[PDB]
Amino acid sequence: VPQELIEKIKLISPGTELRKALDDIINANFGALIFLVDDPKKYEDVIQGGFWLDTDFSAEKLYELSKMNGAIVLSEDITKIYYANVHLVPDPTIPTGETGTRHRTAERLAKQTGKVVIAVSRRRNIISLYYKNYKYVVNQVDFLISKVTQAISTLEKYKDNFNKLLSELEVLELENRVTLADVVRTLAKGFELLRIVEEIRPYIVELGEEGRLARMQLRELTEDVDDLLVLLIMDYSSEEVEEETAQNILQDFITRREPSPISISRVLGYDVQQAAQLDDVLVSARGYRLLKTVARIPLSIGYNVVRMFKTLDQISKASVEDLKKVEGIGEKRARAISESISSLKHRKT
Amino acid sequence: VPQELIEKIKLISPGTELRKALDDIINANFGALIFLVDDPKKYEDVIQGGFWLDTDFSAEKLYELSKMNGAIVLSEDITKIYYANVHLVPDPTIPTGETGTRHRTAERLAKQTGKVVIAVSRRRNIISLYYKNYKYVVNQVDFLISKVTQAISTLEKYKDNFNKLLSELEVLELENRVTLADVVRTLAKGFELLRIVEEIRPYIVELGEEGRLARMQLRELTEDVDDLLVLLIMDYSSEEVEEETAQNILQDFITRREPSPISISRVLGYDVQQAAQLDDVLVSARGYRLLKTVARIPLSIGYNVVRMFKTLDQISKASVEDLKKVEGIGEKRARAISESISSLKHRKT
Amino acid sequence: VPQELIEKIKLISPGTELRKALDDIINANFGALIFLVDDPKKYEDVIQGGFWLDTDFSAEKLYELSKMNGAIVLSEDITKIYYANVHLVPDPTIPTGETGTRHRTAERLAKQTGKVVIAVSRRRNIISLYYKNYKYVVNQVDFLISKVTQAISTLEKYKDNFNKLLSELEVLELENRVTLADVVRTLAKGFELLRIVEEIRPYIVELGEEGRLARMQLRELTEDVDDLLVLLIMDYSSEEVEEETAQNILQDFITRREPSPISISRVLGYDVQQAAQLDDVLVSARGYRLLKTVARIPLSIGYNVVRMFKTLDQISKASVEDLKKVEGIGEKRARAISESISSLKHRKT
Amino acid sequence: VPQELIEKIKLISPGTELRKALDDIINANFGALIFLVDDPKKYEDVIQGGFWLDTDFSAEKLYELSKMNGAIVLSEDITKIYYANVHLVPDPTIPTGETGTRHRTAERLAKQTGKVVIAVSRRRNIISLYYKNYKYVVNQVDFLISKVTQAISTLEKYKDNFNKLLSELEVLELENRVTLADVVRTLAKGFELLRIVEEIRPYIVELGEEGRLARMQLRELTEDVDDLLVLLIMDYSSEEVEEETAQNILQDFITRREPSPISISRVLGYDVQQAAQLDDVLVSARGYRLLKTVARIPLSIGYNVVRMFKTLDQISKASVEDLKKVEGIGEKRARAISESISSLKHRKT
Repeated sequence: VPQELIEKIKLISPGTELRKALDDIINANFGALIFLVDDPKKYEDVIQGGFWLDTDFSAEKLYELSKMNGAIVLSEDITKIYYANVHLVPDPTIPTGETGTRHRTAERLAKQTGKVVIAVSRRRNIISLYYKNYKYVVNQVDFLISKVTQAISTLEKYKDNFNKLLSELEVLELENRVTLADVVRTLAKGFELLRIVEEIRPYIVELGEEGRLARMQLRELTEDVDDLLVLLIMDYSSEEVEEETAQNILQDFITRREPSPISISRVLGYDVQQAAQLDDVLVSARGYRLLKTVARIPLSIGYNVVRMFKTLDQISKASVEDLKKVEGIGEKRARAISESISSLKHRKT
Repeated sequence: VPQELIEKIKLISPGTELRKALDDIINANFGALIFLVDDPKKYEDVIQGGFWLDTDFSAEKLYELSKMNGAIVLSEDITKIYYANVHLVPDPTIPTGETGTRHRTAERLAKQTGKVVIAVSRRRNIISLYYKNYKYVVNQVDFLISKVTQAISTLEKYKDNFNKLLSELEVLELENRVTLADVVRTLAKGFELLRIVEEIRPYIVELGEEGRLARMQLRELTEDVDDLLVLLIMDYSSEEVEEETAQNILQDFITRREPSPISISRVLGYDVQQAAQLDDVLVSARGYRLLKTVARIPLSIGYNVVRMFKTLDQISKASVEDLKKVEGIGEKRARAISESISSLKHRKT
Repeated sequence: VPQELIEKIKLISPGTELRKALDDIINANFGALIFLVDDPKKYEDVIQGGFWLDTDFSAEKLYELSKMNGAIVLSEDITKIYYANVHLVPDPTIPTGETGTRHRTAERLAKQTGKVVIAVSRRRNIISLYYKNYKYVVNQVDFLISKVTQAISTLEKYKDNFNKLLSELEVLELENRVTLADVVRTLAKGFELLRIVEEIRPYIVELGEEGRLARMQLRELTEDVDDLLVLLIMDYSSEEVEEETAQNILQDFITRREPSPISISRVLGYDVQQAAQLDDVLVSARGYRLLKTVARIPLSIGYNVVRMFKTLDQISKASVEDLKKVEGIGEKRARAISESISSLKHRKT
Repeated sequence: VPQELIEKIKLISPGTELRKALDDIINANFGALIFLVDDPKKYEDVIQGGFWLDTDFSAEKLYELSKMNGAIVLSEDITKIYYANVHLVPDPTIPTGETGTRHRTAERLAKQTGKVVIAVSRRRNIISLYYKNYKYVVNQVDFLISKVTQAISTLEKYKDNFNKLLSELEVLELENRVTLADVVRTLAKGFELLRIVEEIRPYIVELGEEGRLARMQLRELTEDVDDLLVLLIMDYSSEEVEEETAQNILQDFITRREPSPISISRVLGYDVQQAAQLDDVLVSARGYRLLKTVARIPLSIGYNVVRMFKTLDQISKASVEDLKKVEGIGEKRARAISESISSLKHRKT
């Protein structure tokens, strides 16, 4: 979905005076056919009849005008009403797959001029936006709230399962009993969860000002999940991996690749092709997750800690003095590392 | 609900171009009477008047045609519009319990020809589908989302109670203090939960493409519940039971039998007839649940482990070497069994 | 709300053929005026004109008839349609506070005859039922689902807070550090929760068949809460209290009395009048809750256990042999008591 | 939003007979123009024509009258209907930004007289209230329930994250390993949560009687959160702070200031300007939170306890006799302090 078109969709998103007018028009079963231009003179050959207005835009004015037959011409910045009650005459030879004169005119006119045209028919409650060779149908808020509320409820269930997987993983991590199956299962659930977020994003955007609570909910449910998955990938990949690399593996499984167990464990660098194999592959966390998240050790410095001790298990055996040899670890960070791991072992295992 | 009819319901489920047309028609309070055939010539005696069209189907075309009186005839694959504005004349002597000419014609015509007929009346918002001697009323999405959203909320409450029962059961299992009441109570709640899933399934299907988020939610809430109940049955039945057997006992209590406490404990092989007796019956888990789920030991091999040690309590006493005598247990699986049980005992009991 | 009237409300609750007819009638903005009798002859002086039908009831027939002016007369069991299009002429001198002829007739006629009369006006979507001197307005399902869904969401929040209070209470109970404030706070939240249930009950009933999922949700959220509160009262009242007594104290605080902290602790037998005092009053559980709920000891027998040891703290000190002296405690129940308390102390404190 | 105007909004809030009338009027697409006065004679120059009624108010009467053209005049206490079908003639020179005669009259008339005027137009479903130079649009309940239900769902997600932050904080507090980042992160989430409450409050008020369940939900979700945040501020501010002071810092971050991490930690008295610094600042709780909340020690007395021991860590080392030296601590409060801390250390760390 081009960014060019997304800028146009903003024009009619909940919160704008234009959208407010269009909601009133839909509510009254008036139709609408609206043409957005910056220089009316340049387009005087596709504009016939009607009334020259040249007056400041308002929602109420647009509403009143739409009671009349034909079309309305506004400035692109939606600050002026230029014409009302006009006949729009785009080139009839331009292909269109729309139905009815109103929507066939709209799509032809947008194709012909490279401008936005908005059509509302009298009996439906959708707003059809046309820009160049684009068509975007904009939905009512109540339809969008419904899908988004469902998506959020779905995200809650994925997130709860993710937390359960993770808390079990933690236990296994601290006891050094993790298998590849355990990692992959946890990553998959994380990947799927953020996929759902990506898929609902267009709905969220369409909601405009009415999507504010929805965005807050997404943010709260997904807050640290991306960082968490990146750290897991750095901790459990077959060979050592830089952060931005792990970030890309996340990007890949969120958007382009399917998060099947074999696919994940393969891209983590393991050579398995049967799902049952994962249970037999023993893995040991590098320790990045615990270092950044719990001991609050910056990644740049955690590299050196992993450089020296290789795995979490060995880090958990190091004394404060042992840790202090690392490039970046003073007594502050050394006790942070030492005490936070041991605290965790005590309470969790 | 025959699979034959379910295939027909798909034709008008959310997501299809046909359903899209019918939603528009309902929205406009046009009526509709639609007859699905593959060879119009064969049915020319029940088709009178109207217009021969023989043109490609589209939703917009169907919508336009439905503005006219009478009926429309489409191909069974919904790829052609054959006739519009026709008079349908099924045998008047065919019994029908429908009301009004439109729906009496629809049901007679479907009975007579063995084909699908769809009726929409002008003032109601339901789609009535008729196939042979079948009638299926298809609901609007908003009605279906409402029931399904409620069903899901109900499932959440059952699932939370199930998790509480289970976590208590776990504690009892690990301390070897389980009574039959504890098992039965946990199975019952599990059985009821999956019953609710079975009952809402027809709603989910009716939702078609609009049921996608709903299916994801069901999947997340019920993910491992069936396996879990099967393992419980294998662990607590009076005498040893094969997996597929336990699977059938699950099937029975989900569909045909009522999950009353006495009924469950009876079919598990216990001879009680008063609910108060269950508290006095001491049981000891075989260990299948812990072996498959936590130690990741495949069922086929767990059989041998249960063969040798009989109960979880005895398995928890076995040393690695002890376990290693089993057909299938190498040092890997032996430490898996040993360490995962002891880890659990430590953290939970 | 008299049970007499509740039986009448059932006649028009979701799920009945009559309610189905009335929904169609409301949906079509026909009005309705319906008179329920068992012997039409006896009431021939209030019935004028119209058509004598004397035919079997169906929803579709009622719907069709309601297209005509005037009133319809059905049998009380809603199995016969007796009259349509009649003029109802109750005594004009009978007081009524209704508006419009339709509803003034309905209430006068019900008062005069002691029968049910149903009025639906054309522009509103409510069903007004009149029985004797009673009027009950029946709501649409969508209005009721909305309030009930909210009530349930509210119950979830009360229940979560109740579980938190209880789990803290447990800890305090097991360490013998409970204060009156802790008990009262927990009872209050429990009392309020079940009040909400009582208040939403009329909505649930009005929903009829459409209230099925709602009832399941209530049941899951409140399952053991009443028993739990009764046991708390038996454990913490100033002097010993029989079960049915504690049951009544529950009944009182659910229905007639306000669950303020002073009020609760006063009726539990404590002489405080300032809320700040509760923090200074030390209490020790009798042990009924733990005995019935965790050790599965029947109340009748728990009495003897409390008879002998007085408090949970002392019960937790008793050896198996010690416990075995009680009337009803064999080695089975003695280890149940002993082991379940100690297990709990280990895991929780 | 002036309290003066809020009193007027109450007049038309769900639950009032007036609001009930207006809902019926909106439902029937009648319009309404209603003028609230206490002495009709004083305003006889803006009231022309119509019918002098001088009769008791009821919703049904208002509904009936509104079927006529023009305006209705009620007493300010909404106990009398004075006029119906009148022509309202406010000074035409009074500025107004409203559209259509009905709403331009309403706003001019309210400005001119200092009284309330209510306008309902025929095609929209909003109630416009005008008081002096104020305009307040009152929404339908279904619109308000939607936003409020969303707000509550959002609050649930904030509250869960708050509980997670807090439980981690607790662990850190008890082990004396807290950093400023940990405090600030927890305060921020708390501040944001209560902001959401403040923002939804106007919606809650607009709901009137229909906001009852919504208020209960807010109360349950936010019950002790303010006290909790105040105690955190007293425990972690750079230098000692009185309760009412901490209360104001809460007030500030809820209403006027943005709860950014640097902003919070700055006003707590720490001199940081880079967010990454917070991880390196070690802090030790004074102990107010644990003293008031868990040991049930009144703040007034906790002051003396903090006076003597300075920090929670030192309080946790004190023996009963040690504690008893404090002004206000007898053996009761001394064991309360001692035992509740040690209990917590055992179970949590």
